[PDB]
Amino acid sequence: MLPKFDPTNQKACLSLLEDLTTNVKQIQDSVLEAILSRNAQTEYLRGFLNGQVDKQNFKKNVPVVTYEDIRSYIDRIANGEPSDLICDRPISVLLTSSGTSGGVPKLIPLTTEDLEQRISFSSLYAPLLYKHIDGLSEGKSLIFYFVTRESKTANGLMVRTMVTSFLKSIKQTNSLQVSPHAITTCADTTQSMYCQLLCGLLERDNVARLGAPFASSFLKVIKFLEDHWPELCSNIRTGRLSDWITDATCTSGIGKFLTAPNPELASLIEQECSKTSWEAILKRLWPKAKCIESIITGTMAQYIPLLEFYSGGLPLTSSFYGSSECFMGVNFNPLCKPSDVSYTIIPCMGYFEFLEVEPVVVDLVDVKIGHDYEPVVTTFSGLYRYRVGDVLRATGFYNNAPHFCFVGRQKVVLSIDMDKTYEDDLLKAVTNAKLLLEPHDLMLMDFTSRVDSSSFPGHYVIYWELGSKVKDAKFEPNRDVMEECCFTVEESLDAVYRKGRKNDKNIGPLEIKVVKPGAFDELMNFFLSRGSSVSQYKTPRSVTNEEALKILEANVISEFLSRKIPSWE
Ligand SMILES: O=C(O)COc1ccc(Cl)cc1Cl
Ligand SMILES: O=C(O)COc1ccc(Cl)cc1Cl
Repeated sequence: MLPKFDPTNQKACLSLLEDLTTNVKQIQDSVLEAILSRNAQTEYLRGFLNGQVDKQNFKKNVPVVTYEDIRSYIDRIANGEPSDLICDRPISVLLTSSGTSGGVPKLIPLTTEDLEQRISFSSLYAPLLYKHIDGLSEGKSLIFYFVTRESKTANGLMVRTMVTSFLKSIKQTNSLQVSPHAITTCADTTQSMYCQLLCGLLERDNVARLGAPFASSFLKVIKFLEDHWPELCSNIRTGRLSDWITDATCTSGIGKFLTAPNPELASLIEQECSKTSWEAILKRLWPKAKCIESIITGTMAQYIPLLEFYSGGLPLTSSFYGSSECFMGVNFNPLCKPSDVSYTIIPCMGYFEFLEVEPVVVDLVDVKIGHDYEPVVTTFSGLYRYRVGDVLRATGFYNNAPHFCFVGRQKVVLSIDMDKTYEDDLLKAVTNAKLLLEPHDLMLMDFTSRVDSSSFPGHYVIYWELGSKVKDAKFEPNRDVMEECCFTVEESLDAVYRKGRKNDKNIGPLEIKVVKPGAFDELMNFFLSRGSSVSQYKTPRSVTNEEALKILEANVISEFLSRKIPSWE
């Protein structure tokens, strides 16, 4: 647990963060003893430990598990069995996660104490942000987030996202500009995005930070602005909400900010939105914002160049490393280069072990710099030695606390037969290849992929949506550069792929298909119409569903094949 502290006392908060990252071994051992002692009579723990609370019996007798191994406990609680199947405290909500098992979202128990500890630690960490980001304390955080539905279990437990649970709790015991639909559901995402942007624009002079779950989340906001800014501004000029907004939360709530006709504010926003280039639009619309906070690591690293284009120099920050299962780390250097983000594990948030990636698990303090690990977390909400499914690389120490860079999920995205191409390798390959377009004033906006086993020999298909700065005439890549892009992806894949191409002969030439602009919004709307969470949506890096494939296939303009065979010993 975390000690009592004054969140208004910035020096006391920073001094506590130093303590927390210095006494790492002692805090970890304290956390473990507390979890094992308090949960000793749960059905889950007693079956393995029979009352022991010492670390060595823990390591010997408690198995390392995945969500698949423990799902039955969660389902039984969802059906009405008591929280003490897994936890000595009541389960207050189930969290719907991104990442599945299988093929639905994981449902993760959360206790009220765990939730308040996470909120507590967030207020412990904000003074560091304020110390690093001048002016951040001077205004509000405009957070682009909304929820379109929620549910409850058979026994009546609420099912929510972690963000909603986080916001709802700090709201119930208090600086944030958050949409009326971050907590209260609205099925119409058009109404919810409209009201949230209207509020954000009305409050633009009070906004010190922009936030969203992911880097790509901002592109959906910007796309909506491109289509609807004149109507938004018209509402600001007249002080009158457009009458097609029927959602009761927006219509009853909007009067708080839409207080009177404001022609001058409307004209200011129109002046920015009517410019040809939307470069720096985010800073121009929110000129007092001090940073843009979202996940920019892993798959989201792909959107950094485009988000920086819209950012006008606002630093892109990624402050937090966490999951439904556990809040895990923070960035002690929030203004670092987005490519240099590392997260320091916070020892009081759980007991953290690490599985070497390449059966061998080490304690947090025994991690090896430069080696890859999957976190194995033991928590205060009924998870014990639970595999989180991320791969982190240990990069150093903040005081005595290891810090890690996010490598990726552990996920095969493409496989013709014995080739198993992982998401992190495909991402690095596409990163290498898309660089070749920079001399031609072209940018890769998004991509996905599929295995084409139709014919003779199977091969990878990568779908590329391209854009540029010229809105005046057609843009198009020459075939020579596209063909070298194909090769550069291939040369970046692993030895099994490359041996397949050069030696084995069972893998054919990689293919890049350029899709028309808007292809990846059509793809997204396809998944949304089938129940995907809007706020948790990420472009999947490969697609198998036949209706999504048919969507990508009829957006295809040009196709290109690698003309060179990749190298391999
Ligand atoms: O750790 C995480 O996964 C994200 O946590 C948060 C941090 C800050 C704010 Cl404002 C909201 C949330 Cl959900
Ligand atoms: O921006 C902020 O205020 C804190 O970070 C977040 C807040 C809300 C959401 Cl959804 C995602 C992120 Cl990364």
